[PDB]
Amino acid sequence: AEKTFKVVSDSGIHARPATILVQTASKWNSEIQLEYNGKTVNLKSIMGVMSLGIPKGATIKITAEGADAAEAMAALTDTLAKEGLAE
Amino acid sequence: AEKTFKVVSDSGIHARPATILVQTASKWNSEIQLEYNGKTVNLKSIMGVMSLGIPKGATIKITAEGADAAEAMAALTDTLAKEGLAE
Repeated sequence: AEKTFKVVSDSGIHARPATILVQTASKWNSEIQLEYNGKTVNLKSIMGVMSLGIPKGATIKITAEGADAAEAMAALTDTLAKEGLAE
Repeated sequence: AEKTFKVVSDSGIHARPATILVQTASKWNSEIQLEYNGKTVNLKSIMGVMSLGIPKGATIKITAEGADAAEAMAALTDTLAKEGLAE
């Protein structure tokens, strides 16, 4: 059995609701998997669920405040581009 | 300082690249935050980053295989709708 869901929560799914989901899955003996962001995890393992990461197409906002803020932003920009992650 | 990035990696950003990012941030004394999915975390804390969760608009695919698979899918469907998470 396989079913596709669209996430509708403004908050998305964080640790608290992901914990409730994970514990619903754990009530059952079948193998339950959740597939997202190119990864398939065990729905009974919250460490699995919390390891899906940030998806392609995400907009993220980084802020740096402090004495080496310019050096910080430049390093972080360079890492995101070097590693082919974000731009 | 604030900058917005779009994530371009097919894989998105998982634990391995998020670990490299997190360690780039840690090299610096400024306060570095990452804002995503309605949450602002410390970019120096990988537990923070791995706690951003699944975003609004995500398509997730759940599979259940086993002796109580029908009971499993129905429980999981009911939880996702009850909690106003996914449909």
